[PDB]
Amino acid sequence: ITQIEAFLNPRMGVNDETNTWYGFSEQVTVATARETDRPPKEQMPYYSCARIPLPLLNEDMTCNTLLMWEAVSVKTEVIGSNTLMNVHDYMTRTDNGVGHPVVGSTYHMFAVGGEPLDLQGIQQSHLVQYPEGLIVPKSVTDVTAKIQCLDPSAKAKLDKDGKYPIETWSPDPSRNENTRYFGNYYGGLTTPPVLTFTNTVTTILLDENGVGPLCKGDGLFLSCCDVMGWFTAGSGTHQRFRGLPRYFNVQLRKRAVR
Amino acid sequence: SITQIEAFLNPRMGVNDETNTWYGFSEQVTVATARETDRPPKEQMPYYSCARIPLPLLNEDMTCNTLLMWEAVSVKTEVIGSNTLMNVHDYMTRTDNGVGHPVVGSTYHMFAVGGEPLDLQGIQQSHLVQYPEGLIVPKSVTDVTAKIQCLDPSAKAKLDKDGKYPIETWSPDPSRNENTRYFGNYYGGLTTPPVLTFTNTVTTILLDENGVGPLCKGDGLFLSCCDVMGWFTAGSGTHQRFRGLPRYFNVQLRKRAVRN
Amino acid sequence: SITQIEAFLNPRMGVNDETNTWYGFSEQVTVATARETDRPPKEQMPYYSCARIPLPLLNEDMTCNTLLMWEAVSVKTEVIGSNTLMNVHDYMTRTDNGVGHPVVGSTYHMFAVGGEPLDLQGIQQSHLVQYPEGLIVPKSVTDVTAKIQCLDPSAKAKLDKDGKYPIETWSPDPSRNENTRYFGNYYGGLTTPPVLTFTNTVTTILLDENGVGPLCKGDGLFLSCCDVMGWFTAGSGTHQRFRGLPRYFNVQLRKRAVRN
Amino acid sequence: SITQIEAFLNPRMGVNDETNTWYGFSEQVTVATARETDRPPKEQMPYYSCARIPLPLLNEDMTCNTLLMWEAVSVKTEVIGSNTLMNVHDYMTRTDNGVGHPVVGSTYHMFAVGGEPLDLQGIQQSHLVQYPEGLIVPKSVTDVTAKIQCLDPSAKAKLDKDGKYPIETWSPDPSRNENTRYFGNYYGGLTTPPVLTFTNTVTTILLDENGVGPLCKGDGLFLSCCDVMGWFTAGSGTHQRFRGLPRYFNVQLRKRAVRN
Amino acid sequence: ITQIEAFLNPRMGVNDETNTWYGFSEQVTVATARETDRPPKEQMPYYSCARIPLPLLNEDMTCNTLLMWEAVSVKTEVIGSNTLMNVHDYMTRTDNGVGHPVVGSTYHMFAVGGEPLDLQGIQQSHLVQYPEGLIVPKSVTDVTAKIQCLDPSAKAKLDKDGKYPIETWSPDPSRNENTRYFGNYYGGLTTPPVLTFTNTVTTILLDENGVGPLCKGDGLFLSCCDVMGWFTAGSGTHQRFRGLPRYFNVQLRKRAVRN
Ligand SMILES: CC(=O)N[C@H]1[C@H]([C@H](O)[C@H](O)CO)O[C@@](O[C@@H]2[C@@H](O)[C@H](O)O[C@H](CO)[C@@H]2O)(C(=O)O)C[C@@H]1O
Ligand SMILES: CC(=O)N[C@H]1[C@H]([C@H](O)[C@H](O)CO)O[C@@](O[C@@H]2[C@@H](O)[C@H](O)O[C@H](CO)[C@@H]2O)(C(=O)O)C[C@@H]1O
Ligand SMILES: CC(=O)N[C@H]1[C@H]([C@H](O)[C@H](O)CO)O[C@@](O[C@@H]2[C@@H](O)[C@H](O)O[C@H](CO)[C@@H]2O)(C(=O)O)C[C@@H]1O
Ligand SMILES: CC(=O)N[C@H]1[C@H]([C@H](O)[C@H](O)CO)O[C@@](O)(C(=O)O)C[C@@H]1O
Ligand SMILES: CC(=O)N[C@H]1[C@H]([C@H](O)[C@H](O)CO)O[C@@](O)(C(=O)O)C[C@@H]1O
Repeated sequence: ITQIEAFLNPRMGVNDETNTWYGFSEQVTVATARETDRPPKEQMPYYSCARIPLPLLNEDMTCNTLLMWEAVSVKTEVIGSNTLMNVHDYMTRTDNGVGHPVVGSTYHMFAVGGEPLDLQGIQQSHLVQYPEGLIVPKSVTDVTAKIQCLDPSAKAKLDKDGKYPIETWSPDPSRNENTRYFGNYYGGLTTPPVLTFTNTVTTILLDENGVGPLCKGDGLFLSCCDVMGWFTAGSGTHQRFRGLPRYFNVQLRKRAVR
Repeated sequence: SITQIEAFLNPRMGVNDETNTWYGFSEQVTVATARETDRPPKEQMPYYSCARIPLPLLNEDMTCNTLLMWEAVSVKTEVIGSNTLMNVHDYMTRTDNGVGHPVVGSTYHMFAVGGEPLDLQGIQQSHLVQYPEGLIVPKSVTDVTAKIQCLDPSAKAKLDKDGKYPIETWSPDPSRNENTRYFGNYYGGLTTPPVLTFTNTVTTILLDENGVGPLCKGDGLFLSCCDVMGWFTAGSGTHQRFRGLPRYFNVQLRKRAVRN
Repeated sequence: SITQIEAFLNPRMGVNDETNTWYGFSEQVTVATARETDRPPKEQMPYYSCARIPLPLLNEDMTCNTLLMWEAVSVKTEVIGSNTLMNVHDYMTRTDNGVGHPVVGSTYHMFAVGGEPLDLQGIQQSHLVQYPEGLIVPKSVTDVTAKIQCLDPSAKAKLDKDGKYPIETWSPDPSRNENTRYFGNYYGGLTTPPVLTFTNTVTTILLDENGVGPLCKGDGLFLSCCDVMGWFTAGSGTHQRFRGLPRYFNVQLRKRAVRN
Repeated sequence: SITQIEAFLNPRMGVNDETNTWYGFSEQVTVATARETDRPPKEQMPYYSCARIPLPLLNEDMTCNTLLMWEAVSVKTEVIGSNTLMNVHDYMTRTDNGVGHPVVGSTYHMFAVGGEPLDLQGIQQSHLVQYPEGLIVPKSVTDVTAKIQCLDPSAKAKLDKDGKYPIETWSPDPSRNENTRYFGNYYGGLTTPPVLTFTNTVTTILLDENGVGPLCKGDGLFLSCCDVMGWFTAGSGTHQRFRGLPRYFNVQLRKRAVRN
Repeated sequence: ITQIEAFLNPRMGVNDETNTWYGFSEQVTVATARETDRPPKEQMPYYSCARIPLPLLNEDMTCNTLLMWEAVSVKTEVIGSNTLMNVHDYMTRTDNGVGHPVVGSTYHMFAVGGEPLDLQGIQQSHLVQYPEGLIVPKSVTDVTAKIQCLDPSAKAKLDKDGKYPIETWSPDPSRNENTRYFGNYYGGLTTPPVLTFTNTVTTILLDENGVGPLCKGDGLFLSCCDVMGWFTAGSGTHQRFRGLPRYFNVQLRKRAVRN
């Protein structure tokens, strides 16, 4: 059993660790028309991803029998729920009451994979104009009204950290044979966030046949996104997405393959 | 041994045409000004999705007293695109400089895997609704009285047309569907937040009490679903639209011998 | 040998007449102006549904010291018609150009399968209510005092008439019902969203801790339920109506020898 | 092997007199105008319910170094009367011509089965409350200081009087209760909807980790509970009353040999 | 099979048992600017922690084989949910209605370990100016915008009661090999609190290899925080954190180890 640890930082829009709003989005702006809907880069949450390099197993990749790393299980943890207990920051308040803590829509997902997470493109609006330096369904097909449902042409891989927006991309259930993904979504404008944390819980990654993800290229592929909802600064009614970092501890073993 | 079949079924929220700019939503919902004048346009209601997937022919010769049928053993299913509701920059209602108000309200989730069409039982919130011609509704199969507000045993149909059987008039019939497995949940309210989980690690077993999965008559696999996520509100108004999401099915099939 | 019995029980929400245009609803709920003049009309309250299903006669002679009884071993039950609550185009209250306000409020779900009528315990929110002629209420079996607001052990009855025992005055008696299995849940509030799951894949075992299911006295299967989904609000005003839904039962029975 | 004991415990919501017209409720709750003049009348607070059920004498001679004790091995418990909260026609607050506002607010549920009185730990929201004469409160057993707002280890008592130990000053003591099993849940809020499940099909095992149930000292079985459902608001005003419900217990016991 | 039991009092800001607001914070003040955000120490909740001394097991610590106390299981309980059923105190009310009970954000965590709990620094705002005598990320590292996500340098041990604020410190999932920790968080301004209590539930502390926390220096390390939400006195709209005490009953055995 080989243990691999990693923390993936949230990519909430302010993805630069020198910027004072790191781990939040920039203030979210809202379209004045369907056809003029143009969100800046910094105002949308992204999938976080990392390829962790694994020890080289085959001193010759020509042999018809090889060793590949198998992900057998994962302990994962969203850290920092405790930060949202801060209600003395410069936040909206009612009379002399506490600062209004982060609330709204929540999006939790992690994936452990032997290759990049397969993504399927889908959108709330076909008419959105995404900025430059983002991978969105437009990058791979003709975005029509079909993208508001299932357009089987809208396929991609999560290979760039902080560049694939959650709002255009779902884990593709029709692929991801070599990846396990898990997520949940809870909507609403002001819904309270919920989180549980413990170091006592292991997720088994073996499939129906006892085969974990197999790490192509001696690469272990971690993906996630942990939106806690919106923060509101005491400066106004403008809101920012707030995300938290995710810990991964993956257990691997060597598996012989043809 | 095990044959994998997969399919995506797209939502039928009333804008059922993939050329239309509001595909995957209803048209703006209108409300009756009287019980007796209640006439929903067909583009303003959500429908059951359904697809008959053709399977490989198993029997060269149908004279044979022993034949093979495809047996649905398990299904991995997945409502895709909960992530799209994290879009709050679209042209939506907002409070001051706050984010766009996301999709909220009543949720209706249902899926079925069968070896024939899903059996439906007619039931309505109002017996006085006038449905457009071209929809299959309780009127289509029996005389509609007040009885339809409860259980009218004569109001039986089969889900045999995609995007034409409205959810508001049809429930899966639990007194039939011997050769289908169905699963659903409903959460009401006007502004209830939507909830969804997704994973590719979860298999639902379709074998009945006797270890028999759905058996695919005519070498067809019958998939059906509806996935209403609630109501969208465009920043043009207070008019609301149903929002649905597509559903993946990956059904595990094996060959089952049957006496002919 | 497993014999199957299936039945639908229609809700008794107050409009218990299948010819009435508000069947499956209550009449408009009125509210007392004083604790001492609290007089609810029969049509304004939800009732327990119940039905005795006749079973095949088993014993040609009842003198015999060994007899067969039908034993209920399991049940598949389903509340039908959650899909009807996805109708928001009816003549209903609305906010601006938004959808009709769907059914919301207090929910009460219960089902029972027994070999005799459900045992009831009388209990009331107010001892001063004056119930109308035609209903079976604690006053029918005992002297009603303030004790009826807690547990009055005199307030005993059997659920032997469909749509005449108001839910508001009768609980399933946990001190009796040796020969019945009952199940239920309650969720209060004025505007709480209703919740429902449905499937044809879930069986409830009726065998007690001794391996014995309900034994059908007089070759009768006793089915009981109530399925209050909340209150409907017509677009004519702020007046509200209870809304209930029908329940399906599929009971698996076997013959069980008994000593007499 | 098994002896069955059954009992109902009525709620002690502050109107603890079965001849009072508000039995099963509190009197109208009053609120302090200062921390230092906070004086709740006894009828305005809910209490623990308790009862000792006598059990057959097993030991004719108490000098014997081997004796039998009754061991509680399991319990079926039920909160009765959630159905009564479906009454929305009583003289209750209402919005326009809507139904009466049903019971909502904070819920506190607890039950305990023990071979002696339940051990209580004193703890308070305010150390400055002045409790009326005739109640057992932390003041009865120790010096009440600000320590009582957290854990004051000197604030120890035994639930030995029905309707006299206010729930707001007393927790089940997890440092004692070796010879008791207790279970509870709390759900706060001013207007939270109440939730209840009921069934006669569920048994809770009372055996500890070493397979030992409560052992009935003095051949008594000690039942305790509290079942606050929230607040009732009469149509007379905005004054509220605690509303509680009775709890049924059915305890299974066996004889166990012990060493004196 | 040895039994340890302890009550840990909450450290909600009024950490002083002589103070009339023991078990609550002082009234919470809110920053008027990101850069002047200075929380007085009495207005934040802290981790509670204690070290329970255990019997000495080894005469000679030089030996290559020794006995350590092993934590196999714990019964834990938050006490005092019943106190929140008091709606007659001097509290906000609507008309002649009951006092508004404690509502808002809840934070529950407990930990049982063979050494102090490992903490990872993380903040909602890198710009907060923490008062004197608290241990906060800046106490151990260079605080920058990195502290708003995961800064690997922000590492500490929960070694002082009522001095590590919950809003700066998460249990570190990358350490705590010799600790089990459990927690849950539920946000919102007015969310109803929820609590279950029973004496019938045991949590197993053995890891995947069947080993519990092993008590270094014959000390058992208990950590917790139990914030129930905010109280609002009838004097105004000013709020106080409200916390509750936590009971621990830890079962220990002797385990032989290779030194
Ligand atoms: C549950 C109850 O007591 N209902 C009353 C009802 C309501 O109080 C009222 O409709 C408000 O919702 O009042 C009823 O009519 C009454 C007459 O019988 C009486 O002569 O005059 C009363 C005037 O206060 C009152 O209108 C009704 O609507 O049916 C009687 C019913 O029992
Ligand atoms: C919990 C508490 O202290 N209750 C008080 C109560 C309330 O403060 C009041 O009803 C508002 O809800 O006040 C009581 O009556 C008091 C008199 O005894 C006193 O002489 O004058 C007071 C006026 O400032 C007040 O009316 C009451 O209603 O019973 C006493 C109770 O302890
Ligand atoms: C968390 C924080 O920054 N708290 C401030 C506090 C609050 O901003 C204020 O009470 C609103 O809730 O302000 C404190 O006092 C301040 C003075 O130090 C200053 O001279 O003037 C300030 C306003 O301009 C304010 O009065 C306080 O109330 O304790 C200080 C605290 O850090
Ligand atoms: C999603 C979207 O279309 N955003 C646009 C916003 C908003 O319309 C307004 O800020 C109202 O929130 O306007 C801009 O001028 C801006 O501030 O950058 C352009 C930006 O593209
Ligand atoms: C469900 C229903 O009856 N809708 C009817 C609507 C609504 O009453 C109004 O638009 C108010 O919402 O009125 C129409 O003229 C319309 O707009 O198409 C006819 C339609 O039959």
